[PDB]
Amino acid sequence: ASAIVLINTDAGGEDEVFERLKSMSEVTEVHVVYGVYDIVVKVEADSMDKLKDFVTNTIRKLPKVRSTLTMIIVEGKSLVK
Amino acid sequence: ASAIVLINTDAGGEDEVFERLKSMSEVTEVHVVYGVYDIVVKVEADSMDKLKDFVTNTIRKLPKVRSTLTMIIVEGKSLVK
Amino acid sequence: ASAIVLINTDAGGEDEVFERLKSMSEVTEVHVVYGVYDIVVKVEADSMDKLKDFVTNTIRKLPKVRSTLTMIIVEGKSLVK
Amino acid sequence: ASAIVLINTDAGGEDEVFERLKSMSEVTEVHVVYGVYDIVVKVEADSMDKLKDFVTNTIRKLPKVRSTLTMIIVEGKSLVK
Amino acid sequence: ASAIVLINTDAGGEDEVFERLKSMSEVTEVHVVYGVYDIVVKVEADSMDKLKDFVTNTIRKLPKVRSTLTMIIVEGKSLVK
Amino acid sequence: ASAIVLINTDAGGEDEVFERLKSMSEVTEVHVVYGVYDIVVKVEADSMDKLKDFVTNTIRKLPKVRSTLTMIIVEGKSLVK
Amino acid sequence: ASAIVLINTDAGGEDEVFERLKSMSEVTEVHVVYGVYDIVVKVEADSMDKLKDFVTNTIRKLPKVRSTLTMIIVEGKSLVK
Amino acid sequence: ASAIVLINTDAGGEDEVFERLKSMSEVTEVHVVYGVYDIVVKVEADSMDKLKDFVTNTIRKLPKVRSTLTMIIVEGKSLVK
Ligand SMILES: CC[C@H](C)[C@H](N)C(=O)O
Ligand SMILES: CC[C@H](C)[C@H](N)C(=O)O
Ligand SMILES: CC[C@H](C)[C@H](N)C(=O)O
Ligand SMILES: CC[C@H](C)[C@H](N)C(=O)O
Ligand SMILES: CC[C@H](C)[C@H](N)C(=O)O
Ligand SMILES: CC[C@H](C)[C@H](N)C(=O)O
Ligand SMILES: CC[C@H](C)[C@H](N)C(=O)O
Ligand SMILES: CC[C@H](C)[C@H](N)C(=O)O
Repeated sequence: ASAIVLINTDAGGEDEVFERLKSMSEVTEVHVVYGVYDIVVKVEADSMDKLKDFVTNTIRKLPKVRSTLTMIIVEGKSLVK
Repeated sequence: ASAIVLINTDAGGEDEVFERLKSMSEVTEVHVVYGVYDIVVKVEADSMDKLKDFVTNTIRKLPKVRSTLTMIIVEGKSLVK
Repeated sequence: ASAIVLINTDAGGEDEVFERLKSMSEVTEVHVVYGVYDIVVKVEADSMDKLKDFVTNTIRKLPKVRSTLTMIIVEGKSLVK
Repeated sequence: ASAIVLINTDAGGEDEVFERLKSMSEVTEVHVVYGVYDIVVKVEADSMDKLKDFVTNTIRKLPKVRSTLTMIIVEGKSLVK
Repeated sequence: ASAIVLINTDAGGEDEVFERLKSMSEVTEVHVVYGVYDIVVKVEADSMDKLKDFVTNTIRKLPKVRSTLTMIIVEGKSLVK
Repeated sequence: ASAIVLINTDAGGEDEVFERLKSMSEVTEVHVVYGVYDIVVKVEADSMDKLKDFVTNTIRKLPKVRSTLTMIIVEGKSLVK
Repeated sequence: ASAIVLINTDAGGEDEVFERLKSMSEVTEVHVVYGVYDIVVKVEADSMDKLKDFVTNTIRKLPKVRSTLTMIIVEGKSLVK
Repeated sequence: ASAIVLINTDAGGEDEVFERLKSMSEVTEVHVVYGVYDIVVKVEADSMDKLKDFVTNTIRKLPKVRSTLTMIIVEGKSLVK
């Protein structure tokens, strides 16, 4: 299961969150960004349940995460060169 | 220069736009997604001027692209495993 | 009176809120969802006043409810097969 | 495969879109609504590919459909009474 | 039945739409405004069905209306001094 | 000086905020509403400074007021019947 | 009268719009930008009527302007070093 | 490096935040505004790294700053008369 998750942090907590994210195997990329969202992660998990558990029970429970917006990727419309 | 671009298309045009983007050398990854955005692209250009020229004169002049939201990725806070 | 309520939760609270909602008689359906909203609920109440009281005094007083967006359904433009 | 799709129509086209939506078998419920969205549909498709195809090539190609926001429902966190 | 409708217009059409709205009996007040919305209107109709018909068939069929967001007012939580 | 202010409260505090708002002389009308906003107020102040001060130091300091969106009404494009 | 106006253009029309904006005396600054808006202008006009006329009758009528969001600046809370 | 930052504060904190920002040498202009954002700041830093460090460790660690939206200004599409 694949998704891109847009994260907003508490004001000023973006670097600390990025640091946490780096260590997790399900996070295949992570970037802090300018604009309306603060961090963009690509998440690859073994199943849709494991994606859900990861989003709800890890990412959304990390210190200083405020909100997440998970964009489920369409199977067959996804390319990483 | 690196950025993630959140694209909205005209309703129904997402597959057409996807296929256009995939063949562009500045586009390193592209995904159709469920939610408030339709396509997520990661763009890598040689310079910020070349990123601007790519976003404005290629991506945003594609048929059926309605809007774009470019998130400039912060140098030194960007990991692809 | 009937409505669909889009709920946002505090980060990580969406399963808990989902569980509280599921057991309430006015809730005819409830779903955790990916994207900009966390929980969608269909509410059926005997009147508009009881809809009001349910939204404000039950839904919006649940722990870890951050926001709600109640969409009143139009009488005569509503089908459940 | 199940989703709740939030639709905006071109101004004034909501009743016509509603009537088109109601006769589709993948649409198990459809409601015109007050607020920032115009119609709410629950879609039940046999698979995630059939969901994508119904969203992109049916819903998003209907006349007067301006935008959609598909919310993928979380398996195991979904109840219709 | 009563509501406040937030209207967005096509760029440059807000004075024209304002003028069409002003003369209609269901409109009890109307204002062009700065910000994310263009026009605020208070609507008072004899019933919820007539509210519906007014929003969809008058407001949303006005030339240069792009979008509307109708906020139904809660009975018993409404004061005009 | 006239404005329409859209208020969001902390979840569940809308009735308490409404009662506080209704006794203020600068508030000429106040309504709790369904949708993305929770309360709508029209504010009439003697001047733009008095508007600012009432928005910042009264409304935005009320307990359970989370955010406001003040829409400055355009002089000459405003009618209350 | 002072304001900052956030402009969204038709996809790809941002440079052409920026070029138009440069020539107008009421526009004291203009910038194209990455993210959810496309151009940021500072507008200084002689009065609130002249601000309104400029926004509605010039900026919002320019080719390829799609939307504008005008943020009225608070007198006494405005500094340009 | 140049950017315009759209700031939201805790309700009522806008004047406090304004006064904090005004004295910072990276802040070249600052305005409190009516609407969906509360403060607009223009930031000029010597480098993109210094912009990031300024946004994350100064602006977004100010008391009562709730969120920020940094719009990176496009080099060569930026005029201050
Ligand atoms: C460093 C950027 C931060 C996190 C935020 N997204 C902003 O645009 O202000
Ligand atoms: C499980 C998904 C959570 C609730 C949130 N809606 C997201 O998209 O990240
Ligand atoms: C009938 C309601 C329409 C479709 C729209 N959602 C509004 O709130 O104005
Ligand atoms: C196939 C998904 C489409 C593109 C849209 N983003 C939606 O959620 O409805
Ligand atoms: C006159 C204002 C126009 C209508 C728009 N609401 C803006 O803020 O730019
Ligand atoms: C009673 C309605 C509340 C305040 C909120 N606006 C909602 O739509 O859920
Ligand atoms: C004084 C204005 C405040 C900061 C807010 N932006 C509002 O519009 O309500
Ligand atoms: C050049 C940037 C354009 C205009 C747009 N704001 C974007 O972020 O895609």
